Amino acid sequence: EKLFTPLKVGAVTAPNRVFMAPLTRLRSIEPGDIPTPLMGEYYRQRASAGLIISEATQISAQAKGYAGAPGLHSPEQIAAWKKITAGVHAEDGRIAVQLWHTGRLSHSSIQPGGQAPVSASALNANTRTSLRDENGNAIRVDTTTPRALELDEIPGIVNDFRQAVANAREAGFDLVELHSAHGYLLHQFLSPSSNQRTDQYGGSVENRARLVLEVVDAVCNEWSADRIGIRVSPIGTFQNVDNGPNEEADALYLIEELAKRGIAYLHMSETDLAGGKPYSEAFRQKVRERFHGVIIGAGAYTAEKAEDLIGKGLIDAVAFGRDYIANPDLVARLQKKAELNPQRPESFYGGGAEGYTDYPSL
Ligand SMILES: Cc1cc2nc3c(=O)[nH]c(=O)nc-3n(C[C@H](O)[C@H](O)[C@H](O)COP(=O)(O)O)c2cc1C
Repeated sequence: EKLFTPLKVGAVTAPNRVFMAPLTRLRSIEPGDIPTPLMGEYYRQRASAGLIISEATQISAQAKGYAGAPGLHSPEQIAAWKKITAGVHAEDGRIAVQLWHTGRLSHSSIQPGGQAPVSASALNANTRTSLRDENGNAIRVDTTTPRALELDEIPGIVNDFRQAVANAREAGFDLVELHSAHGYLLHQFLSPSSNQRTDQYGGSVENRARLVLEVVDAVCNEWSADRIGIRVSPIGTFQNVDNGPNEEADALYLIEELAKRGIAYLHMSETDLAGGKPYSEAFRQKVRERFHGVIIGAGAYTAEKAEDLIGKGLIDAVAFGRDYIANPDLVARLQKKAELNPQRPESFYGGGAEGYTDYPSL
């Protein structure tokens, strides 16, 4: 049973291959987008994971797209995350921070100055984000049409990722995961659907990948390549952002470039919750031969599917999302073949301890 064997993930050694996927839970304090001791307890409960990957976390105030999502840009955010990572370490866990900029998947009412959010191009996401009502409860609101970033603004985006990585290292995270998936800002540049630019950041796949590779380079230089992972969702459609008409070839180009940086891991989000066609074995093989770090697979996995693909040498670890929401001791449950707790989806987003810290261990 390879799932319960160790794995070196860049600078860290995970004791098992059962990872906690990044899960937005929208329970942070406003004003200030501040993580809380409740969040600290939730992560501490899950510290037996081979690796915890945190909820997506803003690199800056401009990055915010969801009310209740935390940041890693302010002194008060850094101080709060320091307590959270210390708690995970006291339980012998390891924790990466997933860092995002939401780009156009946002609303003006939560942006600095109440202005339109930014993106590769001035195209509405045509979906909804989560705000809070006057009682502090989560509500789904249509996205605001973004403004296209000017060329002279792109270095500031890269610097915001760099600074957020400095902050993450200071805050005690073991690794960083760049959120280059699911229709957020980096994916908005990668995708020809959302990126209609005609400068060096749009058009060719090389230009579409330019921003994410500049970010990768900047964060590797700020910390170390063996502390950097990246999440991609490069096959299919995620939150209305497709991967264009040459999605496999474009994915392999990006993966070959990422491999050159010697980063710690590639995390592939294979499907959204509504499902879609499975990755082909041939595509998995093409990814594996191009990337020489850890590959994490995610998206409706079972322990059996994970074991199959680990045993075939195609991936190294699996990230579970909803099963980690509901099972703090998922590792022990999978190892013992125990039943899993029933999930309560109504409390995934927003609220308090109920549906968050009240799922029991075995
Ligand atoms: C409530 C919820 C929140 C999520 N938040 C994030 C997130 O912040 N970042 C991310 O990359 N994926 C996020 N996802 C996707 C999950 O990381 C995971 O890839 C997905 O849940 C599919 O896997 P599963 O079948 O194991 O749940 C979220 C999923 C759910 C259900």
